[PDB]
Amino acid sequence: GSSGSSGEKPYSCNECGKAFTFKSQLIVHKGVHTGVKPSGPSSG
Ligand SMILES: [Zn+2]
Repeated sequence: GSSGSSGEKPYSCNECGKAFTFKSQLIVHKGVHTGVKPSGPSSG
């Protein structure tokens, strides 16, 4: 369980909190928050 050390990442989450080297990587992790259902955009 070696997880923690982090250098520098211009992409970090705000909802739950996290870091990412590339945007895409962050977009995927963000999907867990935004729209927690396949039922398209909850609101709009
Ligand atoms: Zn997050």
